[PDB]
Amino acid sequence: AKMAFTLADRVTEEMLADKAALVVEVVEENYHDAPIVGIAVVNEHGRFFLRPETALADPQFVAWLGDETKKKSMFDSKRAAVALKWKGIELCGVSFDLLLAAYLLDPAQGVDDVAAAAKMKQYEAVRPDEAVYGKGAKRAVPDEPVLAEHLVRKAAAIWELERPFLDELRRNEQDRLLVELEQPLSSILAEMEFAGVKVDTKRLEQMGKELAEQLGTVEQRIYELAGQEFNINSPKQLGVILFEKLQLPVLKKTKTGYSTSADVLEKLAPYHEIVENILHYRQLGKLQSTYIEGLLKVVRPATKKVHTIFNQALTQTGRLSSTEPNLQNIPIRLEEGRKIRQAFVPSESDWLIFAADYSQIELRVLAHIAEDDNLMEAFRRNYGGISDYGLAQNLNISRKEAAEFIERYFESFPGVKRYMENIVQEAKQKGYVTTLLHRRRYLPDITSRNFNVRSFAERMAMNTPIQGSAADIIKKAMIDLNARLKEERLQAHLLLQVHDELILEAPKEEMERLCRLVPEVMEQAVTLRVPLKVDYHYGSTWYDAK
DNA sequence: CCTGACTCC
DNA sequence: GGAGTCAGG
Repeated sequence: AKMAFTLADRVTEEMLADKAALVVEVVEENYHDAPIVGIAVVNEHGRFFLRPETALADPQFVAWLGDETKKKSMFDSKRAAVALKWKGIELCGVSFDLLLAAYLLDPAQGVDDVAAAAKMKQYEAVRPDEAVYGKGAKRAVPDEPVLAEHLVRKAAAIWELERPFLDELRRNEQDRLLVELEQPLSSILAEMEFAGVKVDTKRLEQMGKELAEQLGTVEQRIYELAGQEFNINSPKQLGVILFEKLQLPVLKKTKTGYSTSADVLEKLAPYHEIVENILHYRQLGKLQSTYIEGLLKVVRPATKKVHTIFNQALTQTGRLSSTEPNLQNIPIRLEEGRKIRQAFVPSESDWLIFAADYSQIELRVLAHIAEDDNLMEAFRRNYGGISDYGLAQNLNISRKEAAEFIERYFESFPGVKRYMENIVQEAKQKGYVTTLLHRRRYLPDITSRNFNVRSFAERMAMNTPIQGSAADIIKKAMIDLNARLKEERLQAHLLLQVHDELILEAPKEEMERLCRLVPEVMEQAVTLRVPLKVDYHYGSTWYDAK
């Protein structure tokens, strides 16, 4: 463990080379408006650590950061890019992201620091972040020399690992997936996250006031029906009320006790009316805790904006996730919760929200992959590896009739049946399944002798190519869309992606254009054997974009 | 801290 | 099938 570097006091010309590994260290998990604690640069000329107060106020270093012809290899470049946006600095020229490279090679490793990526190539001259910063309340930036060494070691690791990772991606036919899709998408997501979405806090607070009143009412009604006060938000206490006091049938247990899941409670409605009230209560309580209170807590008060983080290197299928706040699970199915969307508004006066969604993209993808004539034919003119049991439990119908449904289904769509058979056999033979744009998921459990383990892996084999291909497509569509927006000099920009949906805001005068541009681009992102279809709506709030 | 509840795709 | 957050414990 011997590695020389310069702890620099000022920026020098040799630090500004046209190819470098760059570390812009942000220690907080949520990098919005978070401190940059240190910088490291490794390039042909040497290894350098820079204090951010120095480097970020240096016009030549800022210039270098923003120069796209000066190429940087990084790890989680979006964290750096956004943290620098909050410092009013533009980051360009990112040509390699070790995080996204590691993610494509194997999503299951859950790589989230340089040390874990390095482990994939047996590179061990770098420590884990957790080792250096510590955890929980003990989390702290160490003394400068210890910090400096770590940052330089991380940059040095990125320097040496770039070619080995690129080499393996290319052997996997995933190099273009990294360079032409994930990496450009990363810059787009950074834009969306920094832009944020404006919230109508006056409206959200008034909703919370009315909701608190309504919860109280429902709560007292439940106690009345139960004959006793108890904590409705405790499945344990609730279980005692339902299955001991009221002596309702026990339909399901889990490892900790009686199940009070929504499915179960719905099936108990013919026994006691309290179960319908309880389901209602738990819905309203989630609205209050999460979409009123939890959302207000993360609103930046001066701008009334919320800034999510789209985790690009987390899910096993290639989807994004959204955290702090999650803006990909805002209520829509019940009118009571859907009204939450009235609180999401345009960031400027006389702008509107525009929302466009793919219709049944996973079913069109299945049609394409399976080349099922009947299914493809229908699309030119169901989501349930569900079993007869799950289907019956889902539809609250006869398990015998459920079995007949699934049977009839594969009779009618023999291409889909063939596909399900073939993809499982392929997974067993190769050890992984792949998506349309060459995303991979490894399934080492697929030949387990244990029924449950094997079966879960077989269902992943069936679903991942479908769900992950749909992810591939919308990602490409975002890249295509952004470009067309910039070409036409539109002010419209993306705010959110919700898996098979894109949400934008824009001057009212641009709706007409977007109504043609967004759907076309999204539909023409890839050519399948069936058409892609997109629906679109716009309005004064997200609610009204329906 | 995990579990089980609600939320979305 | 894929996700995140919350209260309770």
